Formats: sequence, structure tokens, C-alpha cells
Amino acid sequence: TFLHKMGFVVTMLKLIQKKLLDKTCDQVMEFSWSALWNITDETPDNCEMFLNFNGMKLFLDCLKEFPEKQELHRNMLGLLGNVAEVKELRPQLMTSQFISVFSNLLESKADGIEVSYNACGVLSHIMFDGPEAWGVCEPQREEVEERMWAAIQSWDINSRRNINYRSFEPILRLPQGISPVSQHWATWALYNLVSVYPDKYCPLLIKEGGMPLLRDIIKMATARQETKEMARKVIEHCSNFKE
Amino acid sequence: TFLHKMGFVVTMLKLIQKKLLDKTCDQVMEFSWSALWNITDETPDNCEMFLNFNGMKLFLDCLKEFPEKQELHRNMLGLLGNVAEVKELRPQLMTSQFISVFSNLLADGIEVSYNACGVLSHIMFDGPEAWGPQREEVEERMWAAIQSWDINSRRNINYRSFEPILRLLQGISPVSQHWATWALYNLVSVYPDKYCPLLIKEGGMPLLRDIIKMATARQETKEMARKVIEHCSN
Repeated sequence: TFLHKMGFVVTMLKLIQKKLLDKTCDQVMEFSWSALWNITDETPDNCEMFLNFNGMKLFLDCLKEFPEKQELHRNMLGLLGNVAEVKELRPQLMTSQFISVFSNLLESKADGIEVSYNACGVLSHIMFDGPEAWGVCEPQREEVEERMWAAIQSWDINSRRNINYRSFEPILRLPQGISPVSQHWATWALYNLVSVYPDKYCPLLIKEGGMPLLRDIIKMATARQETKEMARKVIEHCSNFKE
Repeated sequence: TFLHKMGFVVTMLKLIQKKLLDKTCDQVMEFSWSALWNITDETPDNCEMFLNFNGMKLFLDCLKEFPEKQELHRNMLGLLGNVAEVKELRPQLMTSQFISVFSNLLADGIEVSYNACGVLSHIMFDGPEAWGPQREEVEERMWAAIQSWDINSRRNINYRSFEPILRLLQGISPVSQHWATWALYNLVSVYPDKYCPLLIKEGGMPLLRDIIKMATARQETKEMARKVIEHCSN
């Protein structure tokens, strides 16, 4: 049982604003950000109100006053990944300042890979909408497309993680041909998470039908071959799990 | 995606204590309890740390010190429902004062006493031996609660899976079955588009058929089960 009402995000952002004007990144502020992160999971209404209650400004301002608060950035970027998974709200993330900050966080060594992983997930969900939808001119899409490839092979594929998935469907919709690097990030996420937490994620992956889509990714000629390697690798880890 | 680590639980009972000692139930405290409620969903470890961080004591003290901040009671009883779904931890809720306040609270719609009836149905699933008020005294009071509630009342509750109430659909306590079936029927009578997919999902229809063919089952529970199945087909 649970409950997420929209007043809750508002109160969390008010407390965050206060602890920002107190220049205090205390446990309670990382806590407010983690609470927004949890509350937004697969619930578009709360991402919408986070956007409407000056959420991006508080994000950037806590980036600015606490440049080396690793777990804060982790929580903020998990929240923003959740926000990026609602595509009709993704237009509000298509400004050169938002995309600049996202791409500049592809190299954050904060909490391992979490900040870079979440920034790259946000940008992958932003790329799934197609090449038409970035009417920003700078930064440029192929510039941080390449930067995303660099981030994805930066990460150790046996890295332990500070993240949890209740469903893989948001990643399993990134089965298309419009953006290969989104697709590659999806395959990487699956590979890492069942390589390091098999007992946890190969049941979830089989359950939601990830194997037919990974097989289809190996069976499409348009698919870039390193994604096909990583998909064959996820398939083999999950098949060894079932066996 | 999400992540709630167990340390977060600590912070809320930390913060609650402050504004329990100043007796100020501001929006942030009703949130503190709502956050504990959310962190407890299908996560036994964080209910463990709520219990081990004298959670029951602040439950009692926030019950009495803020007697009619309904949504505070809402959140607290939802939290306690989440902790009651864990079999390991139900022994710590069997003191006669804990059961006292639970059945005695058998509110913003049904929420408080719906949650009281969920906690008590989950403890009764464990059998008459594991009940060391008296058990069929609170059996009549739980039947009474289920016959109070409007079955098409609007709610402020959320279920991501029906699995906790689908394992109470069993013969050790027929009132488990009655409360679970009532829950399913209210929410699929009223929020079908969200919850009848959830019920098909985990294979509820064969179990409801089995409830219609169960000798231990009371005939109004088979009543509601058969009406649930046909609503699900509708």
C-alpha cells in the first residue's frame, strides 16, 4: 500500500528551497530530493507538478551551492530520469541550458556511475522522441551523442549500483531504429543489472518479455553490432539463470 | 526507477520526534508519516527499522497528541498495514494494547479502520494458536467494520499489487477472505480501469472461483467473489 498526492512534491520543493537559502545540504535535503525521486516513479502527474513548482531552478541551484554533494546529485538525477520518462513533458527539458547541464554531468564520478547513468538515461529518453524535437542549435545532438557513447563505455559493467527498478518497461520501449544510442543505453542497463543482481532482475526481465525484444535486436540488420553483442550477452546471462 | 535506503526511515522518526516534542503537526510531519508509509510498501527491512526505531511508541503518542488530524491517522494506519503484511514481524504487534487500539479504531472515508481491518485480518491469518481483547470479540468488530463501509466510496489509497490480499484468499480465518474480497470488490467496483488489470495479472479469477467452491468460505464472501469475477469480465 502507498499514496502519492501532488501536495507532497510541493511541500518537498518548499523545504528544499528553504534549506537552499540556509545554504545547508543536510540529511533532510538529500531526503527531500530522494522523496521526490521515489514519488515520481512511473507517475506522470508528480513529474508534471515538479516541473510546474520551479523544480528545474531548485535542481540547478542545488547543483550550484553543493557541487560536491554526490548523493544529492544522485537523487536529483534519479528524479529527473523519472521526469524524462514522460515524453509529453520532455519538451520542457529541451533548452540549451538543461541539455548543457545534462551533458556536463556525463562525467560526474559522484556515487560511482549513478549521476552519469541517470544523465545518460534522461538524454536517451530525450533522443527517443526523434531528431526533429531538438530545436536547440547549441549544444548539438551529435556532440553529446558521442559524449554518451563515451559515458557508456566509461562505466564498469560490474559496477555495483544505488538504484532500483520496479518495471523494465520504460527501458524496453527504448525496439526501435530512430535512435541507436538510446537502445544501446537500454541494453547496457539490462546487462549491468542482471550481471550484478541476477536473482533480482532476470526474473523481472523475463517476466516483462525482455528476451523477445533482445532477440529482435540481434535479428535486425539496422542494429549496431555492439548492441547486438550486449543483447546476446544479456540473453546468455538470463538463460544461464533460468537453467 | 527509485531507491529508498533504510537510513531514510531513521530520519523521519528523527524529525517526527522533534515536532512531536513541540507538538506541531505541520505539513512536513504528515508527510513524514506519508513518507514512512511509502517507504514501507513491499519492503520488510524498512518496517523492521520502523519497529526497531521505537516506531510503535511514536505511533501511540501521535495518535493521542494529534487526535483529529485525519490524514496523519491515515498515513500511520497505512504504514502499520504495510508492516502487518510481513509474517516475521506480526509477533511484535501481539500485545493487548496494540490490538486494543487497532480493533478499537476498527478517518477520511474508510481509510483508518479499513487499514485497522487489514492489519487485524493479516494477524488472524496466522491462526488461533498465534493469538496469545479476545480474538472472536475483534472478529465481530471486524465484521462490523466491513458491514459499516460504503462499498463504492472514493478512496485515498494505492495498490501496486493485490498480492497481500490475494494470499488471504485460505481457511485458517474466513474473515481474512471476507476483508480481502471486500477490498477487491470495492476497488474494482469503483476503480476498475486500474485494478481489474492488476487482479487478472496475478491470477485472481481462479482463486475467486475456488472461493465460490470453498466450504470454509462464508456465503457473503462467495457472494462478493462471484460479483467480483463478473465485474472483472465486464
